[PDB]
Amino acid sequence: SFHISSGKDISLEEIARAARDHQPVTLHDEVVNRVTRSRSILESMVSDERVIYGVNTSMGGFVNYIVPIAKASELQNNLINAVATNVGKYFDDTTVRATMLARIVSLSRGNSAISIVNFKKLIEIYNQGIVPCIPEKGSLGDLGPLAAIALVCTGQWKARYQGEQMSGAMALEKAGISPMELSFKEGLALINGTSAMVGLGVLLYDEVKRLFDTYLTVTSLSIEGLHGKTKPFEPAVHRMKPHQGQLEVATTIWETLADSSLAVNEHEVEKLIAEEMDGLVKASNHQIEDAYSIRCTPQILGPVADTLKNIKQTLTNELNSSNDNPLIDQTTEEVFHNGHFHGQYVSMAMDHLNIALVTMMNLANRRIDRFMDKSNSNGLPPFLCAENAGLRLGLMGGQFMTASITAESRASCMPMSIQSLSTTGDFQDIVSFGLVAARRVREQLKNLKYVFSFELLCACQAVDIRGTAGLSKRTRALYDKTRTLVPYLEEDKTISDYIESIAQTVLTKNSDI
Amino acid sequence: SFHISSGKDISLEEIARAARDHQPVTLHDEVVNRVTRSRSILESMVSDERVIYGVNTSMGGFVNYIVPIAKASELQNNLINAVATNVGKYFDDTTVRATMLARIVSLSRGNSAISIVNFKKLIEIYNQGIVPCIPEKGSLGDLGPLAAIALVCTGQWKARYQGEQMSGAMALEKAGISPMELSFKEGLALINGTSAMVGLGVLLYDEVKRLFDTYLTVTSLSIEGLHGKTKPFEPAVHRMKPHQGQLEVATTIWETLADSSLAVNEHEVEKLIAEEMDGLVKASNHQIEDAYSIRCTPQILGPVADTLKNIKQTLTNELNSSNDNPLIDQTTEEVFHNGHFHGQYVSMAMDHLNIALVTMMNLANRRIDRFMDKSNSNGLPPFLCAENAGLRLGLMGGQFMTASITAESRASCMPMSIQSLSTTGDFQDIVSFGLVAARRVREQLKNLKYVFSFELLCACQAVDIRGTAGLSKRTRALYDKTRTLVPYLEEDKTISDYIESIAQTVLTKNSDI
Ligand SMILES: *N[C@@H](CC(=O)O)c1ccccc1
Ligand SMILES: *N[C@@H](CC(=O)O)c1ccccc1
Repeated sequence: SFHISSGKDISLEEIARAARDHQPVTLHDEVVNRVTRSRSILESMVSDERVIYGVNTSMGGFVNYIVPIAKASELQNNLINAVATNVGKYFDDTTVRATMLARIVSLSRGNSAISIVNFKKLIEIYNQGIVPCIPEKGSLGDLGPLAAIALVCTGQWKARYQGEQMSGAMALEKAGISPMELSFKEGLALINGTSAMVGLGVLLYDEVKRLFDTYLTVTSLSIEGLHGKTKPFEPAVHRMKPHQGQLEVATTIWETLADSSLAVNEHEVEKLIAEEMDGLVKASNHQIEDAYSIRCTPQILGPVADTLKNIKQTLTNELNSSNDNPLIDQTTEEVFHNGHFHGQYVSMAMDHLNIALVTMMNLANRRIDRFMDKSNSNGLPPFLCAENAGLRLGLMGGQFMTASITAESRASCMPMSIQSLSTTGDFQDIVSFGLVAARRVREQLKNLKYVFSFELLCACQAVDIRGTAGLSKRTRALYDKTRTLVPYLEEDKTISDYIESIAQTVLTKNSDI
Repeated sequence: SFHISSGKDISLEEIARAARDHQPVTLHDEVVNRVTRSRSILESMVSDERVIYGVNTSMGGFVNYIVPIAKASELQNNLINAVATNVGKYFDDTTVRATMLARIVSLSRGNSAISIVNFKKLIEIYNQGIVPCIPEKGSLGDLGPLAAIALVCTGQWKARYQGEQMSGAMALEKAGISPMELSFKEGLALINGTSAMVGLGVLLYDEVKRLFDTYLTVTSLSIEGLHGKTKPFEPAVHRMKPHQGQLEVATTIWETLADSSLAVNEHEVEKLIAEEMDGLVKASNHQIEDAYSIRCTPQILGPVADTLKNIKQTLTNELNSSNDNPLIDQTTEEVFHNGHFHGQYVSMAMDHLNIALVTMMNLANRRIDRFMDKSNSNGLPPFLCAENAGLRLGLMGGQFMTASITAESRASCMPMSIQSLSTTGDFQDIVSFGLVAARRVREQLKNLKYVFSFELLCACQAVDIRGTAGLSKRTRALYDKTRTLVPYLEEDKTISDYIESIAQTVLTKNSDI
């Protein structure tokens, strides 16, 4: 189970695992009491004739309209229907689950004044496995996406339950749940915050961080394949800049290659060159240092590791927040109108994640050109075609795939968090587009795994050609796992399925994404 | 003076001020001894027949060429000429100064093995006020820019000295300095790192952080102008999300507006609406909460403040680093080939700064539409034209300026740190473009001040129209300073010069940028 207790923050790793595995939510007692008290406070404010948005006023474009408390249910049902205007394909079950868990987390903090009955119902709908159909396109940053959920919670719209699409009412009946009856604030509290962009955003972070870690082992395997030198990865020289991500990356690679005899000892190369010295300017077959896609790996992936730490922190904070409006402070029993639904932090974080993904993409696209071009590959056969070159083209065509997906990805990396357009009579006049920002990352992550897959495919074929006796233990593990999906290739063969296989099996944890 | 002492890190604020003011560099004794020892170690390595890039090998495309120690001077002079291939307009004096101070900082750490004589000469050339002419376009991320400097240091190329452009040799003679004589490694050590993108990058950070701080007071003045409510800025509701930049932004605005009577007390508005309540659905002239460009200001500028903290840290770390190759560790007397010249951290930081600038731009462009459109301005006259509307157009045309520069800026925000193209026989196969990334930020910052200038111009005219008796102390200070440059406008007048004046005098610290 995914346990929510008061004041204990939820980690990205926990919510990603809960959403991938459909872990049930369980609540600590104090969470129940806080959610309940928040509603009691609101009710007492309504008796005190407080004026509160979405309780006795209308919303969005009609912010200035008074609406009687007696008409609450009807206003809340109108609200969740009116803003459910997303279109296009439906989110997968894992993203839907993550979204609803992020909403449950936000509401659990006791500042939203959702009733305890509807809060438990939201959890129960989640627990029993109902997955509202959430159309992916539209929304300003997540009314659309969350209103698709609120509608299913009330016995409307559509959902998947046990592998079948059916009406919201059919799914509730099958799951054994009565639909929610919404009173004042309640529609608003279920739909007014950042939970879709968070739910998608967290699942993307978790996937990316995992792929990054794996890619340091793909890198180490490349370096063995290219006979790159390991001395530039020594932690001692990286402690000469205070960048933390760089020093971590170099340390991991350095430790992974410590027992390789494929990776090259710079001191051995230095000796070869010193022995050629005779007081003349002349060319050598050896070179004291390698090309940047090898030697600059820590300086290039270090910023990626560091921007991942910052993204993790922003997502963690946005997940562990009261992203809803208005909000009730239980200590002072005060109500605040505020802007906590605004997704700018997540949207910005997504644009940074997009940039990080394309930076990794360029690196791996460039590794691939090192393997393909015999002038760059440090003694490997052209196109890694070891037998019958000319009669066969070898792996030359994989680069047609990667350079194209890299180019497409570079063109797709325009920041969404700056694209704000004003709507709703200019009430929503500056908006994040955080969920579009996250959907665009998701596309770029698919691209990244394709290009990674071909670097790894190259690296395996390259070490086969070098001889694998000298592989490090950790890189040999990766080489082995890949060799269970793709053979050494001594004849020309379509690699489309091989690449899909490595992407799916080596480079993926969350297969729904 | 700008004092360099061993192991004490230099702050961005100090190097920005040194570069703006042409503070002289002074050295702590230990820095002198460390720089000297680094050279002695290298010399002893050369005697030991070590093979070291740029000392007895050639560089870039000719990495694999052995070059005799006897030919060192000639190789280093060839190197600084061959890579000085920048074109276009010359960097201003402040950016040039910052660049050379960042280089001096990097070399001061004692890992570069530049001679103590050439190190002191670099400082002396800086101190006496010689400013090498550095063409801004070109370079992969800063051989071009730093080789323009290295050439002037050796009595070549061109420089500005005492307000005149002249040859490098003329400027040295006038300043009383003998040109540098370069021995092995020395050309390479002067040009091989990140100092131009750092020098520009730091000057941009400092300017931006200052403009941000000022813009929180421009915001507070806007909110007074628009009669926005201050309750959504209360720190208590912002502590309901753990985002630090957001809570800081709201706190600053909340404290700045504490003594305003122009900004609106939400409780007063709540009372007005409660008094209109009569059990019917109906429209009110009052609304319990405001549009996002007012109420979401902390949620929008908070990510900007937070990404500024991360940028500050990356720049601080890159400034306080040994960004040079190869490097000597003095403890173990070991030499490392490495990738520490790679600007990926700065280039990525610049792309984030670009995004932050456009996010602020959208916000202020949107504030401007609140002032211009009487449906949005909460009781201000259309286009802030209080007298003779129709006969006069008022300030309506300023928005033609800002929407255009905002649109242009949005189109210019494609990340440069992903644009890598391979060169140099694929030795430089993955590159940062960090200096282009910084130059593009610089352009966006000019744009930002134009749009800010018109928001502030609007805000002043708006509070004049409200009556300024109720201004907060801090916002009245800003209103006053602006009113020394631009009057209240009761007739139609070209604002081009007014806007330039506010940009230059209110919104600028570093006038060279
Ligand atoms: N997200 C709500 C606005 C607010 O909370 O200030 C909203 C906006 C538009 C329509 C319904 C609800
Ligand atoms: N920046 C140098 C390369 C290295 O240090 O590895 C370089 C690159 C090209 C030409 C000259 C020097």
